[PDB]
Amino acid sequence: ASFERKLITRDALAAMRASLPAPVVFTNGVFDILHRGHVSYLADAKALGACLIVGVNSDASVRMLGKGDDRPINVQEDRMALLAALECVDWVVGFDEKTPVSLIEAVHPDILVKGGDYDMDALPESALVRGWGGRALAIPFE
Amino acid sequence: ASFERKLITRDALAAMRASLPAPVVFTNGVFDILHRGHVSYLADAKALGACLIVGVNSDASVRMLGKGDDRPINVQEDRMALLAALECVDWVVGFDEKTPVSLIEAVHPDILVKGGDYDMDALPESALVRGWGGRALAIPFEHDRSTTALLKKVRAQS
Repeated sequence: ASFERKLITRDALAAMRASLPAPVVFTNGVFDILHRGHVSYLADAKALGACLIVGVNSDASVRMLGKGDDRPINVQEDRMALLAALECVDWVVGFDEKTPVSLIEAVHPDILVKGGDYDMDALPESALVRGWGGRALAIPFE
Repeated sequence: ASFERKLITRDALAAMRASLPAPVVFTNGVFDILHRGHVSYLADAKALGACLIVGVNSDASVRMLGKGDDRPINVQEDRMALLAALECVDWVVGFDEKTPVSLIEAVHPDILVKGGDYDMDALPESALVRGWGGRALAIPFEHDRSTTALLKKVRAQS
């Protein structure tokens, strides 16, 4: 239950933001079932910065998505708890919206990362983060 | 990549054993698909000691087992990598024998722990560990419902 110290609310993370070590790294995902690509990439993202925050889609927000699985088999608290058990993760935050844009606006990462092959230029959040001079990049699973 | 520092062979861990923080806690399992019960259990096992070592059954070892189905969804190195990524885990070793008895012989853990209500007196490794002044005990482990498990396996396959 000690890794649970990482589960935090958007408001609490927002208050704490100014005291986080730079550079702050952010990523988001469903993380329904953890596999080796997830953790390999979660570890590399941590290596890019001093602090790693993971945003986790709420059950619903997960339901507003056509590409990935429709109903995650694990409830948002369980998906978040697994992430928190990870050595490389510092903070795990849930968000309800369909996209992580307002969460990212609130968190204000210096570095935004995505796992997989994803055009970062096609992402709203890339523009958001680069908009204030941050970096956005994709890190491959394998 | 940093977390892979924890994946080690029996011989190297055995040679390193004397300098590990005591008490050394050992547990073993297949750990096919991690769930919250697993990580809750591993944290509790870690809290019993100063150092946690996880024995991971080899794919061949699983074949050899009558537990659940006859095979695993993830190969041994992926199952070991997942565990090594956990904050509470210090060392992950894979064994190929039917049971972890020999590995436990080589590792010499001070505390053997098992999740669930399991008669520890019926395990050879319990007597072995108690034989050199160590401890063996069961601590509650939360299993996921069979349905969720079957849904999980399917998902993995997909």
